[PDB]
Amino acid sequence: APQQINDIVHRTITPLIEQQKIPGMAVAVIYQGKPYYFTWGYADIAKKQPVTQQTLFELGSVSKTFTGVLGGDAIARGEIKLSDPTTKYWPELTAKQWNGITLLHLATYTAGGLPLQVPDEVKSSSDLLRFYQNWQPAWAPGTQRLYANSSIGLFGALAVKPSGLSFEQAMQTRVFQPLKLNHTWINVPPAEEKNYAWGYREGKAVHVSPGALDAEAYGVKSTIEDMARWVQSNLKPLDINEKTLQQGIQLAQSRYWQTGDMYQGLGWEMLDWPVNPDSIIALAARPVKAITPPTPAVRASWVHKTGATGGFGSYVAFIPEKELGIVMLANKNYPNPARVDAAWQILNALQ
Ligand SMILES: O=C(O)c1ccc(NS(=O)(=O)c2ccsc2C(=O)O)c(O)c1
Repeated sequence: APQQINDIVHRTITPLIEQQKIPGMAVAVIYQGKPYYFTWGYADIAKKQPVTQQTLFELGSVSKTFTGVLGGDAIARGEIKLSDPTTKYWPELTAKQWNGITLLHLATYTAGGLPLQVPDEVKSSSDLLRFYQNWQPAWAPGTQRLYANSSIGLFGALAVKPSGLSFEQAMQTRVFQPLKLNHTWINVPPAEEKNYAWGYREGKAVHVSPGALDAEAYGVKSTIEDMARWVQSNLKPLDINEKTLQQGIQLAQSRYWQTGDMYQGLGWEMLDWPVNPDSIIALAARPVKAITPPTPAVRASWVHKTGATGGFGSYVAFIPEKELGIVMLANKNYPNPARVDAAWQILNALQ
């Protein structure tokens, strides 16, 4: 890699890894549209396996960006509409609080207070229905944002219903395969297990546990090369052959709501570029202003998403206008501000 990229990356990441005590990390910088890879440490401390360009890391919430683009693709196909009532795709959702809650609200955490987590006891299809039927909103739809897996997770599950495919089948065939993400999985195949890094939480090796709507809200596992390719696709959607996929990417980067300096897309979150790095809590309810109608993907934006699981910590950020981006995958869930600080240090130096 160009010495400049080599230098800002190592000078920024090496101190981060030791300050946060990260067992292993992989980073990709997309510069002028080309990827440059870097890796450090261990994928498996006990087995002394290093982190490589083929190592799989749990993406946690960065998985929501795939869910948003898949939903976007379904909209482009004419299979669903964001303006459609949730009950249209789930008829047995007869409880009256749902009148008025659209797929848009579900996709953007604006349904009225759906919880961050789907309860651990919800572990069956009927359990899931019971849960949503009994949920009591705190607010009217389209008034406040409360980040939630029970919200975008449900959007993902309903978005693929017309297709008839399971969420994993639709993700593989409509998003992973067309984009050549051949080492990105919702469920890691035994063939790829030797590359699946262990997560580390308080010194213990851990992998994400199964849970309702896990696939849809935080279940993707991927490599630094496939994530670099995911960023390239999002940086230049118009370069994608598949028409509905190309449009689905643009729809996921459209600005539906605003809270402070941040704009909510489908999965992705955006801020106007240049951004104040300062501008880039277990539960934060924030009033949102509707963007009517939604602003189409803005090239001068810092588009990003943080993600975590018990044992992993991820971050992706890119700036379309500069053909610039970064992916940071670690097998330790460490503070988000540390992620964003290192990302900005690197991208600001290269812009
Ligand atoms: O077990 C855990 O501590 C744990 C933490 C996050 C997580 N991933 S998550 O549910 O998508 C999430 C909740 C709040 S933030 C995030 C995120 O990804 O940034 C998960 O599936 C398990």
